[PDB]
Amino acid sequence: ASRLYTLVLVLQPQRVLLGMKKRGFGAGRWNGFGGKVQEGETIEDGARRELQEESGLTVDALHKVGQIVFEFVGEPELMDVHVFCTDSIQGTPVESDEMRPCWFQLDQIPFKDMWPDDSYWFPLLLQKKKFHGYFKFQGQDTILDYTLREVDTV
Ligand SMILES: Cc1cc(-c2ccco2)c2oc(N)nc2c1
Repeated sequence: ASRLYTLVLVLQPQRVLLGMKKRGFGAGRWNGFGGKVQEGETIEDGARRELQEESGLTVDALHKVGQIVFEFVGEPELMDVHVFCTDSIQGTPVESDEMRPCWFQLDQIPFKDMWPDDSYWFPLLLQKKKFHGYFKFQGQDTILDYTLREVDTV
């Protein structure tokens, strides 16, 4: 009962790019860039497309860094989120009516205004670790339970 999604973090040695979504799912939080994977598209090509569509950047190499399954209690469909990072981009982030991108220094990551799971796995991403996670939410603000482990391959 799972649907594929991508999430891409643009992570340079001293800063990370995040976007504030204006509407829809996740509005009002900072997050990486991503969305649903399409019919006939690989997960990685989906990740590249969503980065490009939502941020305006052009990405060359993407690196798999994690997989997180999200459950919302009562909702049948699980979100199977494939997480990628890149430090090899072209262009400048573009603010649109849907998305406002902003660079953050690594010691000023805005965890209080991000999805609450990010506090758990972002520190792993920043230390170049790979991970498998599962988070069970009740509504959008409450983590009921979770698992998170480091892995050598995603
Ligand atoms: C429930 C949930 C979903 C997503 C998501 C959907 C599509 C891409 O990511 C999240 O992203 C983060 N950082 N927490 C998240 C929680």
